[PDB]
Amino acid sequence: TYVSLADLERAARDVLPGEIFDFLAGGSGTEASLVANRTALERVFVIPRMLRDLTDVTTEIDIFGRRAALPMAVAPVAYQRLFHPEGELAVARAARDAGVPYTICTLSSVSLEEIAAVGGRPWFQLYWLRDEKRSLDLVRRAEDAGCEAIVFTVDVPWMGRRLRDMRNGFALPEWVTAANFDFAPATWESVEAVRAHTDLPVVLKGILAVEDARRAVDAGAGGIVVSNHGGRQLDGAVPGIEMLGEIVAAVSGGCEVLVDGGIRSGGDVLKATALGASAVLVGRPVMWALAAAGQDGVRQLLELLAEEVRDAMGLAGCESVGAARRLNTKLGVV
Amino acid sequence: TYVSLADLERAARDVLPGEIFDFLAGGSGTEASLVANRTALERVFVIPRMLRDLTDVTTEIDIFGRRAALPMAVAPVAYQRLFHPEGELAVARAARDAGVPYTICTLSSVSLEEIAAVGGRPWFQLYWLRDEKRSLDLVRRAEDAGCEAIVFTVDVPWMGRRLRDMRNGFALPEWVTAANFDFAPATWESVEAVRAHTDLPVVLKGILAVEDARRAVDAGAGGIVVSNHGGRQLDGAVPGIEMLGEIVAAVSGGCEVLVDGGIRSGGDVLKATALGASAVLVGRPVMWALAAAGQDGVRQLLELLAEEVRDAMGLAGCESVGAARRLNTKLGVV
Amino acid sequence: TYVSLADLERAARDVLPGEIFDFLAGGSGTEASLVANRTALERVFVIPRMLRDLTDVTTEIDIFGRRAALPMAVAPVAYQRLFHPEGELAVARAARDAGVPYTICTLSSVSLEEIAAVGGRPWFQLYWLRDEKRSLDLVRRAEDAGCEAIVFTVDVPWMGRRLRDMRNGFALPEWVTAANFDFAPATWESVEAVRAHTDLPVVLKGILAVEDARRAVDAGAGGIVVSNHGGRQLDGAVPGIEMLGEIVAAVSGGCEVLVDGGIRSGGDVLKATALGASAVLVGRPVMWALAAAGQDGVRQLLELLAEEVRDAMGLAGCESVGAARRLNTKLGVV
Amino acid sequence: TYVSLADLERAARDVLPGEIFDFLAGGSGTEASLVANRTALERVFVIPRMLRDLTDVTTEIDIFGRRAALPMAVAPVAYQRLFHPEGELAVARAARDAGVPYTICTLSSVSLEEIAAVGGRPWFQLYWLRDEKRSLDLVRRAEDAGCEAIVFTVDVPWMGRRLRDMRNGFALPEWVTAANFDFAPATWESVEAVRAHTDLPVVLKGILAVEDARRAVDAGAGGIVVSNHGGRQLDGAVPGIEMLGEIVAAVSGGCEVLVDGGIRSGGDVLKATALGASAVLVGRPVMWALAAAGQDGVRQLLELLAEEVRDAMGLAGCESVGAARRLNTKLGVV
Ligand SMILES: Cc1cc2nc3c(=O)[nH]c(=O)nc-3n(C[C@H](O)[C@H](O)[C@H](O)COP(=O)(O)O)c2cc1C
Ligand SMILES: Cc1cc2nc3c(=O)[nH]c(=O)nc-3n(C[C@H](O)[C@H](O)[C@H](O)COP(=O)(O)O)c2cc1C
Ligand SMILES: Cc1cc2nc3c(=O)[nH]c(=O)nc-3n(C[C@H](O)[C@H](O)[C@H](O)COP(=O)(O)O)c2cc1C
Ligand SMILES: Cc1cc2nc3c(=O)[nH]c(=O)nc-3n(C[C@H](O)[C@H](O)[C@H](O)COP(=O)(O)O)c2cc1C
Ligand SMILES: O=C(O)[C@@H](O)c1ccccc1
Ligand SMILES: O=C(O)[C@@H](O)c1ccccc1
Ligand SMILES: O=C(O)[C@@H](O)c1ccccc1
Ligand SMILES: O=C(O)[C@@H](O)c1ccccc1
Ligand SMILES: O=C(O)[C@@H](O)c1ccccc1
Ligand SMILES: O=C(O)[C@@H](O)c1ccccc1
Ligand SMILES: O=C(O)[C@@H](O)c1ccccc1
Ligand SMILES: O=C(O)[C@@H](O)c1ccccc1
Repeated sequence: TYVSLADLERAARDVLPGEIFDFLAGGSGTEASLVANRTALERVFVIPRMLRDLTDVTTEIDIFGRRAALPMAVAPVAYQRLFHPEGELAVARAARDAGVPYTICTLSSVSLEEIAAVGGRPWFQLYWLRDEKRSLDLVRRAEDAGCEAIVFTVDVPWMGRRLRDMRNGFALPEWVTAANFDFAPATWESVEAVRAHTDLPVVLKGILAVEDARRAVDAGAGGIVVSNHGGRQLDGAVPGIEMLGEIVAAVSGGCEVLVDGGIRSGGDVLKATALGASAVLVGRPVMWALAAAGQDGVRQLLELLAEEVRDAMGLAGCESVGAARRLNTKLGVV
Repeated sequence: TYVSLADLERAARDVLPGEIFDFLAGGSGTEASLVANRTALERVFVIPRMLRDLTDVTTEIDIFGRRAALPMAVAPVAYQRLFHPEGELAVARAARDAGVPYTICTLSSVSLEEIAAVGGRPWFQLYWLRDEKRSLDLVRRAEDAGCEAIVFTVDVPWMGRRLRDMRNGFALPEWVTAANFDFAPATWESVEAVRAHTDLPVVLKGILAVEDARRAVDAGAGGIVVSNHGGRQLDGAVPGIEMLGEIVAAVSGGCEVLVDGGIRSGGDVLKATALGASAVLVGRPVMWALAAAGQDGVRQLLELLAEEVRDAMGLAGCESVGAARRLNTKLGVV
Repeated sequence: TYVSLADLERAARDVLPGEIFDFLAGGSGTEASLVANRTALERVFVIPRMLRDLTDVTTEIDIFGRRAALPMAVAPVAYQRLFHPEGELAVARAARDAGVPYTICTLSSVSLEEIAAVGGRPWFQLYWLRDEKRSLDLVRRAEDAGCEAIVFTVDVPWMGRRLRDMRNGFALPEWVTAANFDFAPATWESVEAVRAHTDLPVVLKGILAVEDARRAVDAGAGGIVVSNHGGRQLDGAVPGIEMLGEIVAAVSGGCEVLVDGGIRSGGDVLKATALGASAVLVGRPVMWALAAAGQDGVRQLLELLAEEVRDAMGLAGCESVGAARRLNTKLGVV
Repeated sequence: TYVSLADLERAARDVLPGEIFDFLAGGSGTEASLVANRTALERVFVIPRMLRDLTDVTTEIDIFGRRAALPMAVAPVAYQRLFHPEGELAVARAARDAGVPYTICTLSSVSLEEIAAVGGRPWFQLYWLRDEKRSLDLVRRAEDAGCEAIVFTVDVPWMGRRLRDMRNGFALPEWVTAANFDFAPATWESVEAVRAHTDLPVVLKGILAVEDARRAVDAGAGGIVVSNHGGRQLDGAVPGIEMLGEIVAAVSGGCEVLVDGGIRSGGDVLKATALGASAVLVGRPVMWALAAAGQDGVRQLLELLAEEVRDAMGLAGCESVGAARRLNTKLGVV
């Protein structure tokens, strides 16, 4: 019995070792961006529509050539065995069963081929490596294994300053490894090398500047994720949700525009959609569910989110995600 | 001795069982909209006028063909026997004696005919039923019983997610029933079916989008209530008070424009009026009064509100509600 | 040793009976306007000027034909014997010695003639009485006694709802009386009756609407006080400080424009001046000083305020009050 | 092991006597400006750029004819022997070793010649003295000793009202003296006297009004520091960070534009740069480090700041400080 995503955070805090909970929860620096991701969503209010036909409400979208059950995917989160022994396999199985895309990480603690074998038409998140040819090898592995999109993370020339991790002296346990292995700053040249190497849609994750969104389209990206990396990279980076509307207007249908950071309910999904998002990513809550109850926990989380999305959409007069994108919003004060 | 509406909430909390107080107080989801209803009112400041003739201050209005003693009606609140054994009869009697319209609910715990027999020229709130012909039967019953307006609630295709009720496992006590009985999403077609079935003014309750207000006028509505259902429906819905001015301008006298959500004083009534409302509805405070002291409690609440409205109007230089509608406002910070 | 006005509030709270402290401190309703008076000042920041000649900084102004030592007068506060046995005489003596105008109240607890005999070129605050001819008698008494301005309070058609006083059951002690005696709502006609009866400047206290300020000038007022009566009248009335700039622009030198509400330091005086005020009134702090230490307390308060005003002006590059009125401001967040 | 500047404040509070910590931490009046310096920075969010070449990130700038390792100098802070026995020598040595300019104060507790002999191409802060000829003597001493800029503080016609110091009865210990000695308000004439006396760039510290910035350029200043003196002068003065963008636009490259007040991280440096600053000054944190651990403490602070600046710049896609100045920002809510 979980009735909100916050029930799951409480459950995860109970079971996880403190330093692992901190690795999960924390952000960089003073955690200004981490907090602002929540602030920004809480300031948005939706102007719902009434009296529309709701006889066949559907939360489905088409994205990167696949139907998804919700306008949502599981965000790339490294090292999922930190949270539960089944790690990425548990999460991927639940995502598959829920009809939600799952993003396999470069720093997965189970190999990408094993996770892809779970099924459910998975995405692959890329960190740019030592070498162009090595980078392109992970991309080719992902494609050969049936991944359907390459989510190239562009906001990590290096890892942010995670003061909780520094203070805890946090290190990976011996029993958690980067299973895809036996990194350098990405540039626009790296993006082109990836685009030239694969037929899969390339999705640039970590875009916040409007001109970078425009350039992403010009560069041949199939999508972007408007994101400050959950407040874990530049401390003081604007929340993605605050740039989303401007970015959606600037790209003017040229690529899919996803957003992440602080999505904690179906109502938040509705807000993101109303601001123009094609879909959202959800990170920490999926890990809370994994920590609390493994695969079944993630299943329950996704069922709860699905119900909340359906509920919010219908209450707002939206029989489809497209209708939700046409909702207006108004900023309030919290 | 109650000197503010907050005195009544304190009294009601003392006497009501926790789960019933929660059914009354709560909202949907995170209660963002519930809180925002209060935030929005607290941000509004009035610019009073001075030195005007106040030799005959009157708080009366004409609405739907009846004089009312205040620019206020009792909001539809389901299942009033939850709060006091006399339930709707106690509230309706006090409203009648105060010259305030009372809204009889589809989900009243005393039959609509019994409540109408109390007198006081009552309104009837409609939820759209299984069937057009059944829906229209409640409407015809209401009209035959002397109800003077049909308040069609348009923001409940289904009930919101009330997490307090879920956590409490709340259910109606055996001794409380829907006394009008021995529901489907409404659409604009439903509104037309109702309008075609009755000579009474049809008032659409739960409008927040400006274009829905315009469409309400085009559809032949006699009024609208600009409302987020007390924060009980879409969590994240904008407060009605924040949409009110824009809606008043858009309908440009084409129907009565009421507002509700968070009205807790005569000063709040003045604010609503200054933002352009024809009248307000008041929900929870009426139930606090009912719980605290039955009919006499509701009488005392309405007397207090009447005094506060008169006081606020005169201090603001308004001898009539029309003058109060011409007051200007200015947003502050709280 | 008082180094801020807040030192005096602490001292007054220690010595005064609770219900008298509440009569002094309180506002109407929820005290929204009382709090907002402070909020509004705290949001204002000054843009100081540097490198200007400060060899003869003067805080003096000319107002209503008299030099004053500061851009400040003691606000009308009824019944000063509530706070100290010497009441109005103690305050008036200290104001005289400091070169600050003192406003004698219609509801003074010492007769206006006695207070005027203290000297210091006093003002007289008028509440409109039962009768035009009686009202005009107080005005004539004030003028005969040497009062130099009539401060006609225009925001009290009746007293606001003071919930602290209601809850305390507050009443005047037997030993405090309205010493000018052995009231009706004012209108613009009342203002004209007063203007026709006296050669003294008539100052309308309690103006908040821009058009009322304009009408005050048209009506022959020599000044206005932009004021919400210290949050004691309409609860939800905008702070005077928020209307001041707009009012100053609208009257365009046609009368003196004073402001009051929440002035608690020389820096606040500077802010008021920079927003365009001719001068401020100070109410509660003067009573704190009276309660704490009688005449000497008020002297110390006025010395402290004088020092703070001089300090703030010079730090802001202003050798005169006129220069301070030409300072720019910028709203911040607190 | 310090991982943030806040670690150093905690360490300094532990070791310093309360009244000395208060002399350091405090501001004038109600400390409104002190707090606002932090508020203003916390409201700014950066819009980072992605995918840019970061193969040679450099935090260096050229200013007043010298390379500096960071866009930062140590602010003038009087009487550094209050914080550690080595006082200014410890701080100057660490600044030299870090490649950061150090501002020698008129009220240094070690003579300016001794501090200059440490090396590191130092600046000299001037307070205007009794006499033009005396003022010019300090300037000539500074120049003869190898100081490279004259930082003329223009916001201290006299010292602000420091209520912590008043309440503590704070006075310099016998063992701390103004070592440059065995003051009057500055004006634009004083600035010209200094400019005519030295070939060194004259930098006016404490400018907040846009027209004063313009006049500084017209007066021949080589730079300005946009500053409210750390909230220690006019209480209610706008934060420098809030005026910075407007000032940068108005001077349009005519002089260097520095800012100070509340810089507490490399991210704050990035924000200042993105708002257009040439460089920042840092005051209190340098003293925290000095108090906590002397020269080595200051070294550690500067190393930490250097790392944070590099980190923030790279995460924001900036290979140089010039690129950081071209970043856009967006205000949020905290
Ligand atoms: C513990 C953790 C690890 C993460 N690892 C990665 C990663 O390897 N690659 C990546 O692109 N993003 C990574 N992210 C960022 C997420 O993809 C996502 O941007 C962020 O979690 C969204 O915010 P939310 O957690 O508030 O939902 C990680 C986030 C967390 C919390
Ligand atoms: C316990 C409760 C039951 C309600 N039942 C109904 C209902 O049956 N029909 C309806 O249109 N609104 C219903 N409402 C909403 C109210 O009519 C009204 O919109 C809301 O109470 C106004 O906000 P307030 O309670 O802040 O005054 C209910 C509200 C509450 C608190
Ligand atoms: C205890 C008390 C009594 C007052 N009596 C009067 C009055 O008789 N006439 C009047 O015009 N204003 C009266 N005022 C209002 C003050 O003149 C003034 O508007 C208010 O005190 C200014 O705000 P401040 O107290 O924040 O300085 C009174 C205020 C207080 C606190
Ligand atoms: C204890 C202390 C002493 C100071 N002494 C001087 C001074 O002698 N001259 C001067 O121009 N500024 C002086 N300042 C102001 C600083 O140069 C600088 O403007 C301020 O410290 C910047 O804010 P920060 O402390 O928040 O970094 C002093 C500041 C402090 C805290
Ligand atoms: O945010 C995170 O922790 C991941 O994105 C991450 C980034 C770099 C190295 C390891 C893990
Ligand atoms: O300023 C705006 O309106 C947007 O940038 C915005 C701000 C906060 C939340 C969502 C969107
Ligand atoms: O808000 C409420 O509780 C009522 O509007 C309500 C709505 C639907 C079913 C029962 C009661
Ligand atoms: O933005 C506005 O001014 C209005 O939408 C509004 C906002 C808050 C309260 C009342 C009205
Ligand atoms: O604010 C106050 O208390 C006075 O203005 C006042 C007004 C009316 C009657 C008595 C006293
Ligand atoms: O909105 C504005 O700028 C003014 O009304 C104002 C608001 C708050 C304080 C002073 C002045
Ligand atoms: O802010 C401070 O304390 C210094 O700027 C200062 C100013 C004037 C005298 C002594 C010290
Ligand atoms: O109003 C603005 O945008 C600027 O004055 C400003 C305000 C707050 C922080 C930095 C900059």
